[PDB]
Amino acid sequence: KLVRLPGLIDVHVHLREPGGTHKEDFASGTAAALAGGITMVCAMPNTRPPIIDAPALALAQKLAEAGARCDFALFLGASSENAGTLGTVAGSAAGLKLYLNETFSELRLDSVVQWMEHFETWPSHLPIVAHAEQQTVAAVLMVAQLTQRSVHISHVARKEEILLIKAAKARGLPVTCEVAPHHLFLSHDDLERLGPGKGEVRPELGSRQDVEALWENMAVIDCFASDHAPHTLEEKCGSRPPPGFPGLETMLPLLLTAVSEGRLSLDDLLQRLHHNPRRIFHLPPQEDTYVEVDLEHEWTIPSHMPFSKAHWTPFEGQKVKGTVRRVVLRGEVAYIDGQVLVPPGYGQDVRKWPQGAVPQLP
Amino acid sequence: KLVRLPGLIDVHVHLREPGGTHKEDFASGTAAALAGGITMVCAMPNTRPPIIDAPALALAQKLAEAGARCDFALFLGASSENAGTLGTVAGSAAGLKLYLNETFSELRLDSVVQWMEHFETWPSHLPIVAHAEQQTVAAVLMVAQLTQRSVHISHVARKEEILLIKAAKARGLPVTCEVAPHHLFLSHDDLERLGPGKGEVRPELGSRQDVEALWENMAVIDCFASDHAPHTLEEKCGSRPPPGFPGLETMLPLLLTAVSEGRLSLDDLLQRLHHNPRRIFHLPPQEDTYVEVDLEHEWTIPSHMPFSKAHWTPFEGQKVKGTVRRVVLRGEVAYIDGQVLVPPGYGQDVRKWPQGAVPQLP
Ligand SMILES: [Zn+2]
Ligand SMILES: [Zn+2]
Ligand SMILES: [Zn+2]
Ligand SMILES: [Zn+2]
Ligand SMILES: [Zn+2]
Ligand SMILES: [Zn+2]
Repeated sequence: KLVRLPGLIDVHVHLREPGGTHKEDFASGTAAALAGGITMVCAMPNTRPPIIDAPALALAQKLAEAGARCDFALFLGASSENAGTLGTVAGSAAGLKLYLNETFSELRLDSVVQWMEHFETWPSHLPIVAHAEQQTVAAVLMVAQLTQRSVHISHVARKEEILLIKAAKARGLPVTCEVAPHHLFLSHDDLERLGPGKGEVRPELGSRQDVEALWENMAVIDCFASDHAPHTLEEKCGSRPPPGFPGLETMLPLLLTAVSEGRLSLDDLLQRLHHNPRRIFHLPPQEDTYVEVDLEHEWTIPSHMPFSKAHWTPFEGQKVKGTVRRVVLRGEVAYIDGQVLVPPGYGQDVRKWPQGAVPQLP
Repeated sequence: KLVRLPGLIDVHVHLREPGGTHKEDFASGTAAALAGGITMVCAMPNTRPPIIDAPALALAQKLAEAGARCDFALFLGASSENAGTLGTVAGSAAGLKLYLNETFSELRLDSVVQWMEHFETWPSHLPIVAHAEQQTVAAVLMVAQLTQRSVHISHVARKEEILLIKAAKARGLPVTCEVAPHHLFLSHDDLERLGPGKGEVRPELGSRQDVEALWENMAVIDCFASDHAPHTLEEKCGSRPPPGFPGLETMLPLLLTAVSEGRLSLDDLLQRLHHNPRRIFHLPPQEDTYVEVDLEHEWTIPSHMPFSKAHWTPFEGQKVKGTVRRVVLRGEVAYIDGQVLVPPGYGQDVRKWPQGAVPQLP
């Protein structure tokens, strides 16, 4: 007996095209998404070149329209030079992303005043997402309050962070957040196995106490999202390993395992991978779209999943219960039992759908 | 013709007793204060042992009562273990100090949740001061808002910081701040002369643009305070130089020079070294207390000032106009032309004066 789920949404993926296509591209990353039961993804802007101006966005849109196998929206990225310049293209993006901790030169903001400038100039009705760790979460919350608008905090990883967000919500502040599977299912205890290279991720893996705090505060978590951040094994195992884990193909099986163990309900899962992503990012429904999963199938995660070009996984050896059997996307079979059956280019930019525009006052 | 000023107050000094008395002690540091026209000081808690519990405060109070030549109040310091434990002694302190960036093990807070715990437990009517740089200013402002109370930000040093505080004040938030003389009168341009050891200070010296921003935003600055942070030349010039500059003896002459040049008025100076310190920290008046200064005397700052045991100064070679001629403290001549004339122990704990208790609801 299969369970039918709606089309799941991952609001935080790095698909590496343009500029890092040995790590992943739109075609491989969206194949990974479909195999993980994900029918819509929001792609981050830290590509090469990064998506920080209209021409880069235009290029990315065409690459995605030509390569994506599932539907998508593309983020713009905040830079030290582009505040006040994105107004005409802002509505065509998933939202604006601010990289407030480590990142490359082009996306680095050197002052909180630059954060404020973005919050002041980006259209008030459109999403803003921050990569913000530890005290940076409090700092960007302050900027959001000074500018009287909302903010979404990516990949909350620590007890410190989830409790701060909990306190902000208790004061009625408009903040939402997401948690990634590696911060629910891996911890410091796994660093021995992973090693210092493969184990490199930002936010870093937390303590057992951090992991337990995220589970205990599930009510505070609005979304799950993978932070799919593919890098090859050569890169992860080399002299200056980049941070990040691939995660599209493993996210749903890990979470289904947790549902089977009664750690959260099926509804808790669907709020966090479907309804809340829709409502926070104003993402449209997908007609005739659904995912069929088998909740009884027990398997062990292998050394690499079939589709991501990362060709490794930090969850290797974990036992899971739950697997994606079939995905239907807009009336076409997109995935069955290990085979992707829609071509590159089948996917569409949801921000171009009439129902995918974010409502605003005239 | 001498100008009579009221007794000036420095709300931010490190007097190093107990535990660092080769760098300074109460007797030498308060001699330096008097020579700088300062009749009341608030001493920071990062001594050895640090002032983080009632017994350490009791010791510090007696050392100060025995050694101080001017009047004083003593800060308590926040630790990872003392939130909720300081209620009985809190009112006897200048306030509570939080070290939110670099500091030693005992005063290190590892989580914003610990900041929140202090803001929640420290009596709401008593001062809280934070060492907070760059985004940490925004973060502690957020904590202050979540807990619905005020905060005072020490030594603002950057354009980024003063503009953030300016924005917070424009939203009506209860925040005050201070600036130290080295951030008004020194910059990156001086690092060549000072070298990497002597030049070490936290917050670090700013760019010319940082300095210009602080002057342009003088209206946002509530207090001046020295952050007198004495270390010996051997320490500053050695392999792991501690951050900090001595500043009690040079602060007023530097600022009087600026008054003479019309960079700020005498009133602007007295608001920031007398009236605002009084009102932010609820410090009592000092009867029959005043400072006589000569505004016409031109001199060059030497390689060390007479009183601080630091025995060096980063302002060496700067030309100033303005000098302290006489100080009278509670009806006794305390300083004349280079000679301190009150003994160690003349100074008193102002929090023990009836007028020095902070008013509170019953
Ligand atoms: Zn991130
Ligand atoms: Zn990311
Ligand atoms: Zn539903
Ligand atoms: Zn400080
Ligand atoms: Zn200090
Ligand atoms: Zn006055």
